[PDB]
Amino acid sequence: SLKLTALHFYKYSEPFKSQIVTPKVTLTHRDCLFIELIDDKGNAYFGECNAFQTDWYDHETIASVKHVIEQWFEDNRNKSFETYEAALKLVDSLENTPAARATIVMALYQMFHVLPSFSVAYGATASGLSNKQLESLKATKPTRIKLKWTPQIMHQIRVLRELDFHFQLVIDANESLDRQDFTQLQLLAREQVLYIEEPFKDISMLDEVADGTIPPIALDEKATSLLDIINLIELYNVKVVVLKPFRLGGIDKVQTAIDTLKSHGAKVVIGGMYEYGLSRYFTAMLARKGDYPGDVTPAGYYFEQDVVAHSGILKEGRLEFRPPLVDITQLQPYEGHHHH
Repeated sequence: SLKLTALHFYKYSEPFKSQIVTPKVTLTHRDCLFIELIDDKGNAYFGECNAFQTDWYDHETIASVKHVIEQWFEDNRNKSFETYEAALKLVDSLENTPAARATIVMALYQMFHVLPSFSVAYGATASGLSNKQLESLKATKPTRIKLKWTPQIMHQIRVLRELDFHFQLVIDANESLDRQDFTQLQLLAREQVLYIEEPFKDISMLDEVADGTIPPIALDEKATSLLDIINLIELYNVKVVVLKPFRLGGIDKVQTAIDTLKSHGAKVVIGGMYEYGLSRYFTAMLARKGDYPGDVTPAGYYFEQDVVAHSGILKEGRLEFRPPLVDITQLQPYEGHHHH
């Protein structure tokens, strides 16, 4: 029954194997804040933060999170806390900063739990369709494949279905559709789509066609807390919820949300976002509790070198996880200037 005793901030940065284009920015490096908490018994526990260099995705940043954790440590260092529950009640006040909260929870979780070894069913996302891409998916043989929405989606579907194995088909629609698209969406109901993520930026568009007509809908970016989820599930015919730990504010909130929505009839999927192998482990850990394969991407898919080596190694259509051990040599500290 322990006190917290030291805090080191670290920073890490790696090339993406391919560049990522987002609306506001192109990504070449995954910049990432790591923390390390040390108890009075001499033990080191690491947390990985999902925040980015700049505020393009979210109001929280690597610099903003570092400040919030810094100040949480000062308010809470050399406090005795007995249980995991007691430890978590010290990050109640961080609820309005879920990325900072999740980073700490990742560390705190490890202080009170043994870390299983396990495998999860591989859910692939397809970036665009090409001939190297398809021969990759022949090799990997995933149980689910995810497609981005394009005007050319129907064609992309048929192109995909030419692989010789069965898989589940998900569409990510990225909040971009309109009464443009009703014809396309209703025709898609015949195409065995497991779910479509976030078709509309405005959720109320959903009762403008009488449900059963289009494929099952999923929440993703609108899954901002367990409240907002249950509200939307009741008000609209949504059957799938995508849960990300950085959005809800930690592992604990995700675990709560899994349990609640297991009874509540909605299917549940767990996901991450350009994670290193520490965060990936915890995400996957939660993902095996979901009804469908998670947005968890294999080791060596984004990054040649990781801070946790081969966290999520793909073998026979499944991703393999052992307890995450941080290569402290790969990390550099926060405050300095470093070659990598």
